[PDB]
Amino acid sequence: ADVPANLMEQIHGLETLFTVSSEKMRSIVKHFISELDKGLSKKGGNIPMIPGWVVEYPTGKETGDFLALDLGGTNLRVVLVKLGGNHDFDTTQNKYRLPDHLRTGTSEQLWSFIAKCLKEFVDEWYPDGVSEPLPLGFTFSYPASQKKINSGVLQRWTKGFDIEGVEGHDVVPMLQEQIEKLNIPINVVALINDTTGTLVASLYTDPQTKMGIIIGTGVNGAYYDVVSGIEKLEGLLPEDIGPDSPMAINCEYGSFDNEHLVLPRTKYDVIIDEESPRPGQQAFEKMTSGYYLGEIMRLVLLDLYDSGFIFKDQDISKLKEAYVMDTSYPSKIEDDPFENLEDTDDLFKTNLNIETTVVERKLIRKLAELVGTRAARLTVCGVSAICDKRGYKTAHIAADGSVFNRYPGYKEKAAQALKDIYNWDVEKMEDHPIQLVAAEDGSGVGAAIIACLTQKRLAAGKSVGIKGE
Repeated sequence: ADVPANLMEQIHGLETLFTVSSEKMRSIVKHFISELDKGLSKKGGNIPMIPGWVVEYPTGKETGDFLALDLGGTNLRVVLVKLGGNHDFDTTQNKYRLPDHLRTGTSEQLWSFIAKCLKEFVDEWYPDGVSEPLPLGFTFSYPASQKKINSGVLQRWTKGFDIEGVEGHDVVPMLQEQIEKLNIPINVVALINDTTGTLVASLYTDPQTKMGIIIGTGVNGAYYDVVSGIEKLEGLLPEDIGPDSPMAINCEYGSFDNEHLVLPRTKYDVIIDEESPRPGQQAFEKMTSGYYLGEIMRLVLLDLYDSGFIFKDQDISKLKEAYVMDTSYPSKIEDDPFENLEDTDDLFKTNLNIETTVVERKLIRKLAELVGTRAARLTVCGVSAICDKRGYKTAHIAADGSVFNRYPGYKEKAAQALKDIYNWDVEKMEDHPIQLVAAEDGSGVGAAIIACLTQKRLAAGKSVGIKGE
């Protein structure tokens, strides 16, 4: 199969629509820097820039036993972390099904069950008893605000959870109360977002870590800023958190560029946005999340069908369905090792009921590569904005999420993206001054380490939040 001229011209067209140059990346990074700055100076810039209330770097010399509680859709995960003091740690964990009848929810049965689980865990791993109370970090992945690290006021339940009387209430004393009633030796000392945990856990084992990044269905970034650079906290901070203090920031930068000033959206991206549940929101996420990569390809193929280029005489009644193509499509297609692209052929015939020619499959494959590479290039603009804003010339960027972990070539695409931005003369990725590395476990390990850092301050009578809180 040699690609017909009319189809080659379309592929060149797709390349012009979807490729992101070095220079464009650099202009996007520049806008991203002042949007991060703006989020730090004011409540409600499009980038939240949420203080995470971690005000020290882990040194890697911390030792001792620390717990984490990771509360999930159908599971509660309880993690014990043993910190070895040399950037090292051992871990063990249990998961507990949350019972059917109490997601539907009394606040007090929810916490009694979480407590009963922690009791079971503590009795199994400390059968002789614990000398001292174990500090616990709580990854609580539901909309919440906190004015100190040892607090989480739930804005709203999510994910089938409908428990009355939790919303508008701090969950920490609710949970702490049931722990005390069971006479379990645990204190709940921190509530975090998982990405904040991804940064701190990775930094403990890897001191070059300068950022924790999630690239999945959702996108998030966390890094350490400095207090003198967080204008929106001026007048709010107690005496022992001064201008020199570090501050962990949970970015929530998915809303970056909602104004649509800098992202190179194509007509296909504009459709995804208009058709989404929230047009004009989540702009950066829409352009980088693995969730939309298949819908992008679908709209493109449908457009080429509609203009006469491809799928002639085919049944497009499945192709016409929004979100029929999930992230597994560009993923499988990029992974297709066959010269004649047989995995691509199977996917389209079987799932979409479309028979393809080899030349169509070559176009489809080129398109998957374009969409995936674009996603990665835009993601690293977030990475480069944090680094450039903070004057980090070298960095380990601790990454997680189903896209970073599972999408074909993702790490090679990101690394080439950084290398083009900074224009390095370095042959191999492993040697890039700024590189993406596999994160440590954020929601588990990360929470327990944060619980460690927080305890250092509390034990000292030192503040971990806004004055008078």
